[PDB]
Amino acid sequence: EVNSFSGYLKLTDNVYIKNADIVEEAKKVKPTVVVNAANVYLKHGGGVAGALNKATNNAMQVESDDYIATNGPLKVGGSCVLSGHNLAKHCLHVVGPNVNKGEDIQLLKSAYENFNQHEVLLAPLLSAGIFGADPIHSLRVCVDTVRTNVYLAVFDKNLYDKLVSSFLE
Ligand SMILES: CC(C)[C@H](Nc1ncnc2[nH]c(Br)cc12)c1ccc2c(c1)S(=O)(=O)CCC2
Repeated sequence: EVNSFSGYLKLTDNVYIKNADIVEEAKKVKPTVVVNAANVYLKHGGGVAGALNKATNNAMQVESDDYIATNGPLKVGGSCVLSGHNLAKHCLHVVGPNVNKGEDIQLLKSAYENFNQHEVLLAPLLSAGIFGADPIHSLRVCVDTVRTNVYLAVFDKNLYDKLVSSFLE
């Protein structure tokens, strides 16, 4: 069955969250769209992007290199739609700002706005981890910005608990 999400906590009518690895979720759920936390040259060298590319046995990286050759790099806050390979029908590669590299946190609203072109998505928490944004702020921007149905997979129980406690204040 498509979009078989299980064990999520509903935060708002359109935002759900789970303590889970996005790779394992994409295999279990078979979503229409999985979001990748990409960079502008689609080089999936580590973290969430590296994990999703490894799960496709590098097919995502080869396809990404061909897209960049023809179209050039993405902009920070932008996105592109490529194949989902074995993980989803489509992968939406979204570039959140990397605050640790000097990029503007205000671009996180533009990043989440890309999700609104898809009815349902499995996604990570944009610009969190080594991109350096405050993860509680990223969840607030997601809730305020995304209007379609988004299922967030956050692979850390400590962070999951802090995010749910923050939302429910
Ligand atoms: C905050 C962590 C827990 C989260 N990690 C994850 N969240 C969900 N599925 C996951 N599978 C694996 Br394998 C790790 C992973 C997270 C979310 C967003 C970003 C990162 C990491 S990053 O450091 O890769 C840079 C890009 C943005």
